[PDB]
This record gives sequence, C-alpha cells and structure tokens, in this order.
Amino acid sequence: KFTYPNARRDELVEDYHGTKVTEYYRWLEDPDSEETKAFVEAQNELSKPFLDACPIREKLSSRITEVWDYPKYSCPGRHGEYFYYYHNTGLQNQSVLYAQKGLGADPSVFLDPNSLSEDGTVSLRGTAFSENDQFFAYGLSKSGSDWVTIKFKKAPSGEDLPDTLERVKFSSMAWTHDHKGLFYNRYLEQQGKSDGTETTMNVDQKLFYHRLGTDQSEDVLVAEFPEHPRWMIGAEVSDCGRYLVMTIHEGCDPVNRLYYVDLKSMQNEIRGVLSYVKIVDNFDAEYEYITNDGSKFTFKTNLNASRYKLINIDFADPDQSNWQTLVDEDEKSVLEWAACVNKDKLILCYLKDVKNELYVHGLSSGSRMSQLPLEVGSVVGYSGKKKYDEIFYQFTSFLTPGIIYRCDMTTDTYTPKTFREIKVKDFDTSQFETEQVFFPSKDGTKIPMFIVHRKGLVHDGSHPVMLYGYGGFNISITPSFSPSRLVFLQHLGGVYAIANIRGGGEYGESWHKAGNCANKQNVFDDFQSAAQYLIENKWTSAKRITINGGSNGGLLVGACINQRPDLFGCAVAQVGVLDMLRFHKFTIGHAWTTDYGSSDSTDDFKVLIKYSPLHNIREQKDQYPALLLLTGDHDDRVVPLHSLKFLAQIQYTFKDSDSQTNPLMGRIDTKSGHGFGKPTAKVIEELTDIYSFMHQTVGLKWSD
Repeated sequence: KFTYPNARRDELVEDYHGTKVTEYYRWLEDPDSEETKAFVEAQNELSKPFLDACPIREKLSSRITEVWDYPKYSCPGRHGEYFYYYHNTGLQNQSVLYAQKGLGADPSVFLDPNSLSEDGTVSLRGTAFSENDQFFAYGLSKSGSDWVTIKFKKAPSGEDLPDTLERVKFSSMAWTHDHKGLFYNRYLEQQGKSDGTETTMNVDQKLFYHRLGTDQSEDVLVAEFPEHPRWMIGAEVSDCGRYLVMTIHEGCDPVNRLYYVDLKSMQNEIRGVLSYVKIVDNFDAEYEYITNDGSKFTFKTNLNASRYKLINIDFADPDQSNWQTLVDEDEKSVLEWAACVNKDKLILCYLKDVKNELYVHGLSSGSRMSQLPLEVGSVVGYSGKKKYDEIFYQFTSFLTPGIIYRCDMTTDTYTPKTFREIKVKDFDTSQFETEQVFFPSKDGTKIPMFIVHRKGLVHDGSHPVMLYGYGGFNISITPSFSPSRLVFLQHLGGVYAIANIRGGGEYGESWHKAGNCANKQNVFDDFQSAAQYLIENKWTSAKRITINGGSNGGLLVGACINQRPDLFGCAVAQVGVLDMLRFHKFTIGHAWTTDYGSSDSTDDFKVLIKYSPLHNIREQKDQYPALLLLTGDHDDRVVPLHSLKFLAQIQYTFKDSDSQTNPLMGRIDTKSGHGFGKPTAKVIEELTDIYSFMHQTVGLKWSD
C-alpha cells in the first residue's frame, strides 16, 4: 500500500569479463542533476511522514535526549603547564576544548566548535600541539565531509593565527621540533567541486611542509609517488624530533612501507622533495611507530604474528637480520596498541575475547611488570607522553558511559585511580546485564556475540532484537555505551546483540582474512547464523529481528536481506556500500579493494557479482524485511549514490508484488556526511527515526 517515487529507468549494459550486467539508475550517480535532486526529495517526502507517524515518537525522542543528557569528558592531556580536555555539558552539538593551568585550576574555553556553526555542522578533524606547547594546529570539516581546512591557534590563549591550509584530506599533522612548521597531506586541484557532494576519485595524495607565517602557496612538496597514485604518505616526527617517519599505505590492510629522513643530519632546511632511506620496501606487514631511543626504534608489527607484537629496528643497522622482538606475540590476545610514557615504560592494550586489558611493560626489556585492572569493556581514550610521568585512559562499556582513570608512572607499582565517573542521570543500570556467547557459523566456526538484555529475561521468543554487525577491515566491534540502546532496553522491551563476525580484527589478521576478498561471504554467513542462533535459543523470532550496520556494515545488511529475507523483520542500513561493482570509482573507494577486490579483475568479479546488493535484489517466497536506508548528501566517504540506486532498484522490483507489504524507504540528510563530527542534534534525530521505523514495522511496545 506504499506508493514509491517515480524513477526513470535507463537501460545501461556493461560487459564485465564476458558477463553482461545491466543497471537502470546510473543517472543517480550525478548528485547535481535536477532528476537526482527530485528523487532525493521524493524519497524524503515518503519516509519523513512515515517516521513522524510513529505514535510514540515524542516520547522516544524525549527519552533518548534525557538519557543522552549527561556531562561528558575526554582524558586530560598535558601540554606544558596546561592540561587540555574536551567537555560536553550534555547536549551540545560539538564538544568544547578547554584549557586549565593544572588539574585543579579553573578551565578556560580554548576552542568551541559550536561558535563556528549555528547547527553544529562544523567539526574538528585532527589536532596537534607544537612540541613547545605554544601552537595548536587543527582541522575543520564542513557538513561532515572528509575535506579538511587546517587552521592554527596560539596556546593556551586560543588566539588565531592567519595560517590556513586548504584541500587537506586523510592527512598527517606532524610538527617539526623547531616549532617552525608541520607536515600535512593534501590533493592538488581537480575538475569540479571539492565540498563533499562530488564523487570524484582521490588519487596522487601529496605530502607538504607548511611553515608558520607563510601562505600555503609557499609550502614545500616533500614527498610524492606519481608512479603509485593510490599510495598515501603518513608522516610523523620522532619523539626526539630528529627523524621523519614515513609510513606509506596502499589500501586498507594493516600493512605499510617504512621510510625515514634524518631531519637533523640534513645539510639545509626543508626546501624540496626529501631524500629518504627505505627500511621496509614492501606491503608485507605493519610497522607502527611506538617510540625511539636514539637510532633504535620500537614498532608494533604483524610480521609473522597475526596477533601482533613489538619489535626493535635500529636505523644504524636496519637489515631484517638485526631486528629483535621486544614483546612476544600473545598466543591468544591481540595487541591493539602500545604507548611509551615516562621515558622507558610501555602501556600495552590487548583484546582478549573482545574485551580490553591493559599492561605495563619495560621499554628496555619488553618484560611485563603489571596489569591495570579494568571491567568488561573497551579502552577508548589514552593520554601519556614519553616526556611525562602519568597516564590517563577512558573506559566504556554497554552499561558504563565512561570511567576516566589516572595512573602515576613514577614508581614500580601501578595503582590507577578513578579520575572521573560518567553516568546517566536517574537510570538503574543494575536491571540489565551483558552475556557473551559463542555460536557456530554455517561452516562451524564459533563466533562471539554480546547480548545485552534485562535481567530475568525468559526465552519465549517474544523479545524484539537489534542485531548489530560490521565484519571487515580489521575493525573489532568492542563494548561501548549507547544512550538509545538503554531506551530500547528500558522502554521498548528490547534485546541488543553484537555479532563479532569474521572480517574484523577480534582474533587478529587471520580473523580479518577469514572474512575478506574471496571469503567475504563468510561475513554474511556469520551474521545470518547469529540471527538463527537468537531464534533457535528463543531470544526472539525472525519477525522481531532488526539488523543494523553502517558503511561496510551497510553492505552487510544489504547482502543479508537479499540472501535471507526470511530471517529478519526490519533492516537499517546506514551509509552503506551497495554497488560492489563500482565502489572503487568514487572518492576514496579504491582503498577498499584490499577487502572487497575490484570488478576490474576477472577473479574478483566472480566473487563480487554473487553478493553485490544492487545486483542481487530478487523476490522470494518470504517478503523482504522493512528497510530504511540512511545517508547524507555530503557523505564523500561512501558516496550516497550507493543508497539511491539500491533504493530505486528495490522499490521497482517490488512495485507489483502482492506479497511485499513491508516498506522500503530511505532518508537523505542535508549538511551531514559519513558520520564523524555529526552534531548531537542530528544524531538524536537519526536514532529517533531508527527506533520509530522499528516501532512501525516490527510491532514494538512502549512502556513508560
């Protein structure tokens, strides 16, 4: 009974290695045409009244906002005599950066991003203080785009400097220790727009050096690789300031080349393309800089260690035969990151069965000295420089918004203190609990899954489920706090489940490879097996399951509704990649071929054509679940044409279907992008729409 917008069908046939593939809505790849703008407007004019028609929408938005309304803080970061920290009073669109001369001093406002936009659509993206704590570089993104403008302030006053760097994207921000400038990345001029609404592919990223007090036109091009247009040059200055560490990536695999430049030994100042020394001239393994003592550098690596380890490479004898293991690879746990504090102490964060653990090691020997206790959850923030003598770290979990710890690092015992407790106001979290189960996938592999629910739940199959997943790009989906999840559990009788499906990094690179490239179908099988597990164990039934995912998780949702529509009642795919044959042709999509492959390859196409959601919409005996696609017109990470073309094709496929009664809709937001830096007001509106859509499609019941 749903009337879907008109969408002109333009038969476009293309040959992929002998296989003819036809699509009908490629005109939606042009975001600037009147036809595409009319399609976007018509889809919003259909979904907005349907979402607003939810009878509990006001109650839902009010409760999400009330649960969300609590003071939030980042860890305090020391920079000289001043500490800097982000703080949100509760519902501010963007967090404010404060400065205080000591932990006990009254703070001053250092940078309020809310002062730059009436609707909070200007957000910070990347920050870096100078080594002498006197200057502060920061990136600004408009309307959620990946494009960045780098600006500068004096610290701690916050007074603006005139320096402005444009066309910055996916950029480093590394000050030289002479406090005279920094390294950053930018793209040269391109045809058309560069504001987040274009689909133009980004290649030939350059590394530049900007000197303070000069125009950007005077910046020195220090590194470029025109023979490898997809290479991206990460730049970092060593802790002592002597070395420029160049980490070169191609794609999204946890691997990188490792070059360096001895800045101090340079005969002259930075004036041209820098001559570098190659330490690792391949993409075989990761080499992530931790610290260095003179010429001996400590790196985190996955070289012959899928669960990661720490090695030492001395630039004075850099052949691989001289490398030494500093911290052995753990037999079970994944080493997520390491940080050096107080000259010769290391903070190592591990992931053990999708739960974070923290340990203190010695830099000289790599030997373990202590464990910092944590509850079941994730470490989402850290502060602790090599030159300072204490650390701060932020912990979060499903029922814990935040705990900020402080640990003195000057003694041989490491007893962390609670610095801040971040809690929801007037909410009894003791009524709920989290369980971790391991369910067998289609091939028999055991997959971890967190299930958050009310205590005393009986397994009668009556409870609605929000099933979340991602599955790809070495990303581990670890416990975190969500205010809307609390409302779902408290007022909508909900059960929330995360399936740690393959493709992620929960169990190392082998877990990642088991769900990428030719093994991508394993990811979808794991997620479908998660829904089957919840049904078989009577947590829920298929009609009560809502699946949700974003970006690569949006691809997960799209493939799962095509393959097993009988397993779900609702589906919410946010900013999802849905045309798997053309994703690599837009913006930064070429970097994802390390997990997806590319339709340019004959072998990769045979894999992609089987699960590309846009090309696998088929009516089955069971109707498709209710579908809500969410994207923004400035999502230049995953261009919104993915959602637009999928929406047009799925609405056409079921236009004459008697059996399809569930709605297939989409919401295209304005002045927002992939998600990072989205203002709080838009986030709450989006969560209200998600649970309003579920209430209208899977029969949720509101309880006050």
